[PDB]
Amino acid sequence: KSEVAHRFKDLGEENFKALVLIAFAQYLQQCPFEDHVKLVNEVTEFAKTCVADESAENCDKSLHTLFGDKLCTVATLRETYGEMADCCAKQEPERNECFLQHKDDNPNLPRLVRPEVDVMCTAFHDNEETFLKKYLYEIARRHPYFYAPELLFFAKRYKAAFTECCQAADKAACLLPKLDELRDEGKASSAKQRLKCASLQKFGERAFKAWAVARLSQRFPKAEFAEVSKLVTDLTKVHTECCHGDLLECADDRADLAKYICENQDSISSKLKECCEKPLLEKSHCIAEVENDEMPADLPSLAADFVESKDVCKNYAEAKDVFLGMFLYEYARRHPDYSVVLLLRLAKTYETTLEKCCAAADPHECYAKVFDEFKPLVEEPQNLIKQNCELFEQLGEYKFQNALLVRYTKKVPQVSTPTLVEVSRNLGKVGSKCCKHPEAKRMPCAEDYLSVVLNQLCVLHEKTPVSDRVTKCCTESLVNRRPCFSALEVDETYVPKEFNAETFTFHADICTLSEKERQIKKQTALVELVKHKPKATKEQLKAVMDDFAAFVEKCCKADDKETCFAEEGKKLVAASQAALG
Ligand SMILES: CCCCCCCCCCCCCC(=O)O
Ligand SMILES: O=C(O)c1cc(I)cc(I)c1I
Ligand SMILES: O=C(O)c1cc(I)cc(I)c1I
Repeated sequence: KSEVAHRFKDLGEENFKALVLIAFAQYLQQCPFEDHVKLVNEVTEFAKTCVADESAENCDKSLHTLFGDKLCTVATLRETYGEMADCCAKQEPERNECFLQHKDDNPNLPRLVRPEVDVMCTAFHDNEETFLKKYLYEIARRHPYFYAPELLFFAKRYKAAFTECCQAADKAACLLPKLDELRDEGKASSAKQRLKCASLQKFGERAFKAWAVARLSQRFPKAEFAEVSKLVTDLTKVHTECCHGDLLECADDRADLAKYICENQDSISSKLKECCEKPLLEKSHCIAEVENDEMPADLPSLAADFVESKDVCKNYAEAKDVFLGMFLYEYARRHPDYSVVLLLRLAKTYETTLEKCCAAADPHECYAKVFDEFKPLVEEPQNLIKQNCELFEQLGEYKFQNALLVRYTKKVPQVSTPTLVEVSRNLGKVGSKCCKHPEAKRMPCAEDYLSVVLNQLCVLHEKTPVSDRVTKCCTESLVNRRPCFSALEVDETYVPKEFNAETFTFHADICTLSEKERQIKKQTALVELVKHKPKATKEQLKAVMDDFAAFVEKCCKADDKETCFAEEGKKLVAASQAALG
């Protein structure tokens, strides 16, 4: 009878308020914080009214209606947001749709700066609620497409870091490494979110469904293809709605399928226990990040149903996709250690083959070498992992990063130096975060990270194209979007830059800089050094890097910094210029 009272009761006053806040923030991104805190109170006083009497006036209205109604209460709506106020003249079906429309994705607001640990902790003390609500409001208005409940999930992890660290003697050493982790986790989570909706739009349902099938069947290797199909179907509807940006429609669609999975739990996965015992607002998130189930191990084989058994072209022509979907389902679940793309890379190969064999005299003997063709497709990413995780051990994260720097700068020297550095730094991290895992969980790991990075890297070329090559892979299918980069070859067309002493003039500042800064500084010159002399051997370059490692010491450990950087520096650039000939 009352949508509001209902949401209140199973959500709770605490979470209800937080969400209302995030909600209004994602829409009225220009209104001040103190302004929303009022709305949230206004709205919460209301809800409480319905919980007491479901019949109380307006409690019968739909949330989409009540919401829109309040939004149109903002007097400065016309002045502040303008065009968006026009929405208030249409009635509900259109109105809400009209709001989702004029919702700015990335509004021009000032970069949020992280205050001093001590000022943070102190602010967290006098008024911890308003402290978090304000930063919640700040993050919200900056990412209006971000799933509220998930945003609320990060919020609490932040309060646990402030609760724990602001009590320690060494606050900074406690707080800082967590704030860095959370930041990088929310960034990753946001990018994937914006990444999923992009794929759904560029390649469409089929590709998305294929993807989902392989991933779903990897997690639930015991569920039957029928169930997987069901879920993959419901799933895609969810992401279509959530992408569209309607909070309520997306919140319910996710709640439903979460209930369906938990009720039919025993028919899906054994590792869904906990997730199903959690509250409404967390079940979904829980399930989505759930672990793989153990595989039947009583499994037959694939060459039996997909390479041998005549009547494959019969079963294939009857329902081309379901058949292929079965292949995936079948192959995926037997390989939780492959990357989803890898699997889609195989399914496609199979599709391609079936299409060039079911149209020949004796098909049975045309596609009997297929599996043999999966071999190279599998080993490429497998070799890449070992190779790169081996090197990451031979050198630290930092020393490893420099290897990539030199490696990629050579591929696309055209790319901006500050870009090559950042990109090269993130790749190193992916390497450290994943190489820690055993062979089994490696490939899936790399895929998770490499996916966002590669996209983030592509979105830039999107605004400032530089290389036709980087542009060729960025546009290609998500399934070829990675092996393409791995295929780039050192650019021989590139014409070396000209010397600029300034770029190789290091004044005694570096001596007093944080590791983050000392590196970025050194690394930036490294890229510049390769852009200048791109034909330097891994040998020639190692040398210059050595004569520079010592140099830094000899001048930031000597009684006359500044003189050492100018006198000794002239010797490096000179000697170096000559070494690299
Ligand atoms: C034209 C030659 C000028 C020499 C410029 C040297 C730039 C090398 C920076 C590389 C620093 C490597 C990092 C490190 O050693 O810790
Ligand atoms: O700017 C971002 O990329 C971003 C996104 C989310 I969602 C959470 C957090 I913290 C951040 I720093
Ligand atoms: O997209 C997901 O990560 C996902 C997966 C399953 I399985 C169930 C639900 I609800 C979700 I939101």
